[PDB]
Amino acid sequence: SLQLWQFLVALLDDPSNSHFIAWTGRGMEFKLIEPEEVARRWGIQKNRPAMNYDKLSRSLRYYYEKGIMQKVAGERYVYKFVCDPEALFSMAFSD
DNA sequence: ACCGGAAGTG
DNA sequence: CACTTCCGGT
Repeated sequence: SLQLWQFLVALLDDPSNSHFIAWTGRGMEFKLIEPEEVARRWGIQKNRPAMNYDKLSRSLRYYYEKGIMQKVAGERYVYKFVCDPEALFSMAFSD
């Protein structure tokens, strides 16, 4: 019963996943080094074996409207977590 | 690579 | 709600 942003926060945390997903170090900026593996892993997690990066990125793109995160434009596969009071309350509650 | 729209699924 | 699917479009 995991949300995508929560699933990524978990993978991102340990450096055992440094080869496919990691923090840029420029704040909450994070890049999906190997997007199809991040996609593969999200798929096994939700038992959606059809998961690829085009589907996973739509769900990340839905996070733009939620205020939780936004694209780090100009840097391929790099996204960032929005650090504002609206996003803190969006992440400290679910339906 | 990256962006929605729109329908559909738990 | 929170995605998933699956396009069309730039």
